[PDB]
Amino acid sequence: GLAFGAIQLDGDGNILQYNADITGRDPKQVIGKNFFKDVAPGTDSPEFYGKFKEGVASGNLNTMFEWMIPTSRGPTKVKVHMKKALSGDSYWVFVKRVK
Amino acid sequence: GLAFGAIQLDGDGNILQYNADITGRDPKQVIGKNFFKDVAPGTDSPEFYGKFKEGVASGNLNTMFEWMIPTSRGPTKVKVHMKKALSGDSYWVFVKRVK
Repeated sequence: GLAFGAIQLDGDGNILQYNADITGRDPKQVIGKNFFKDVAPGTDSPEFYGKFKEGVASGNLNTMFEWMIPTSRGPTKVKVHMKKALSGDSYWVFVKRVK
Repeated sequence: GLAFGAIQLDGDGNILQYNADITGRDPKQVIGKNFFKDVAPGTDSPEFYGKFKEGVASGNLNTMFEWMIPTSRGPTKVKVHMKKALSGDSYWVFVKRVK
């Protein structure tokens, strides 16, 4: 069988999206990028990325903390929950605004 | 506003999928990979990748050709149409089985 019916590529040939029933979509164009180092660089620190690596390495990631997003108009507090997925080898980061 | 509600990461912190209304999904886990060099290496040749680079470089990609997929049970012929997207800077590869 054919894996894809239509594949969307950038000018370098890298896959953006595809149709196969099955669709790959990435409206923010972040899939494959590193969350800590590329997409949300404020998280690239021992207080966030550090806790992620610890939980991955221990095999038991389940940590919750508050996080400040500095802005031009003052910091915004969010609640972060990082947790290993219940099925398979992957991890979820949940972000919710506090109050 | 918050860009993501839930982000799925691999053990290295690379983004697999996300929820934001907006969802990023990649069931084949190929977004961000190179179509010609990683995902479909048989296309990494002047007869396919070469035509893609030509059309991207010329600014007018619109080429159609037949392509053979060797298998353990004999080759399968497909029809390939590569075309620049009508809106924005991206390119579509369409693959259809011949007859």
